[PDB]
Amino acid sequence: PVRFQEALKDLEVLEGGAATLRCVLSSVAAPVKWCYGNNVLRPGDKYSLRQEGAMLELVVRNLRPQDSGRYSCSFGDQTTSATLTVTALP
Repeated sequence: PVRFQEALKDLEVLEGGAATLRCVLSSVAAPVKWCYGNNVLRPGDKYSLRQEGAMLELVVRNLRPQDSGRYSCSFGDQTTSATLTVTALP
């Protein structure tokens, strides 16, 4: 049964950049679901959902302070979660 072998990590990123949230599955499986709080994310201009084998990646583009908070990744019954902190640009 597929598990998150490597959990999501808490990150701190500057405003305006791109945040890359990464985790790893115990085998190559799909599809995974990404969430911000309890909201399931849709691939679009804001979020890019990427997969490279067992490596999973969420790109949060055009980072604003409102994009900060808890993100999660889920597959079947398994979940992993971390927080994104956004730091204001000088």
